Amino acid sequence: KVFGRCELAAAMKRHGLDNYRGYSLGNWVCAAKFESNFNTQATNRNTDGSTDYGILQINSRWWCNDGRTPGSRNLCNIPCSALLSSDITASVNCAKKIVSDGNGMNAWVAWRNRCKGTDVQAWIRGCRL
Ligand SMILES: CC(=O)N[C@@H]1[C@@H](O)[C@H](O[C@@H]2O[C@H](CO)[C@@H](O)[C@H](O)[C@H]2NC(C)=O)[C@@H](CO)O[C@H]1O
Repeated sequence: KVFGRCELAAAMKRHGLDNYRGYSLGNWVCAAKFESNFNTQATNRNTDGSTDYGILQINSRWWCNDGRTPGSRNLCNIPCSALLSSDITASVNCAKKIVSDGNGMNAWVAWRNRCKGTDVQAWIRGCRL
């Protein structure tokens, strides 16, 4: 799918990410443009061999079951193909769980560099919320 700026991320507040679990709603929208550039089907493999899945860019090494990751935990317990589709209705349980780990975005790579220390209200600015 192809989402516009104000139309891909108005659903995070619908999923309870608004100020969810120590991270405020404003710190969220910026990174998604930095992981898959507002596109749900952009997936990539990694030189760790663990293939990533979705605009979330999650890999089967630690987080899910793609059948090609042995010694993989899949503590998330769902098909990695379970998030690339148009509907993402449940897709947020692991984004949420991936934070209770006590690390937060410590797993997210781009935000820590591209969105960390940035002007975030600018990313969520002008839209209605
Ligand atoms: C923009 C983009 O797709 N970035 C990729 C990152 O998502 C990804 O980062 C992390 O890789 C680590 C393993 O090498 C894991 O901690 C983790 O699964 C993954 N991001 C998470 C889950 O937060 C790397 C590695 O595939 O590729 C970047 O390009």
